[PDB]
Amino acid sequence: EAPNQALLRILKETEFKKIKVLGSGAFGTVYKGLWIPEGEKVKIPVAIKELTSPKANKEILDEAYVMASVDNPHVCRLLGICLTSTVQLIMQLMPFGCLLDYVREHKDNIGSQYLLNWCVQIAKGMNYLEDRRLVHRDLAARNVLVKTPQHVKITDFGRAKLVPIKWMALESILHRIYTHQSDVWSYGVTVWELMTFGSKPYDGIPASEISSILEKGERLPQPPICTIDVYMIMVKCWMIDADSRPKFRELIIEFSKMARDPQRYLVIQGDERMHLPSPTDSNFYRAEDMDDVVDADEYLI
Ligand SMILES: */C=C\C(=O)Nc1cccc(Nc2nc(Nc3cnn(CC)c3)nc3ccc(Cl)cc23)c1
Repeated sequence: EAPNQALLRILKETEFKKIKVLGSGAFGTVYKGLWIPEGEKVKIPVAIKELTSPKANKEILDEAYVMASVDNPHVCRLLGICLTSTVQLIMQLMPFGCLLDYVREHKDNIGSQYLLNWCVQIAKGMNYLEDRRLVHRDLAARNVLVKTPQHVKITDFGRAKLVPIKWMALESILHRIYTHQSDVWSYGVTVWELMTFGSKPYDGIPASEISSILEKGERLPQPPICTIDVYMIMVKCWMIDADSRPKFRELIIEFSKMARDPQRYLVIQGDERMHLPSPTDSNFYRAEDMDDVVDADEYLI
């Protein structure tokens, strides 16, 4: 294979400042904060994921390795780690949080243009991961984050290589096999998640019954807003024969074609008269000294 020449950047604890907590969990915690490279005259918005027990520091470093190895517009890119008593991952702050919560809170303002554009953007992200011979193994709406409403990025790699049952292929649930095509399956579930505005797939059914249900030939329903054209693509992702499933490059193509005429393929009431925040808005840039702020996407080496 060719050699992984990614640079891992070690940052000083004084070079950035946490500002608030965004969430707490098993790992530890995630802070909204600000990274000022010393002597650079830039302030960069970041998220800071911090942890201590050795056999779990190995896991955080592993995620960091993965995330330093990727560079694509639709993959959240890591900026550096900071070595203190607890390891801390510094990555580009994604201001609107996870897409799953985003569609839940904003159902009434999400148009078909936004939906299909998301579907394209993720198909691109995953196609890039496939180029980089990477398998995600945990692709879901909870693991896509929202930079702007018009820009989402894949962001959890705590399971990537070279258990979330209701998102996984059949070969994966039964034989622990994972390939790019089982990632396609989870892409299909994800799409379902979006088109149902954050619904829970197989709500109620305990994850132990999932394997046998799928075995019989049952799948998720057709979201009300879906034409058959979109639902058919979801369904092709849920074939048993993994080679019968579409390849991410084709998913990109099909959702592109659909996102040219969005209202021919998703029927939403009040569509086209809907507004979400845009970088061409007022106050769109606040979350008090934004003098010299630069989005990470534009600070390079
Ligand atoms: C989808 C599930 C979810 O909400 N996860 C969650 C909650 C809180 C914090 C994070 N991590 C995270 N957050 C941001 N920015 C953010 C904006 N609004 N919120 C609260 C909804 C969080 N940006 C990130 C960039 C990269 C990484 Cl790896 C994580 C985050 C996730």
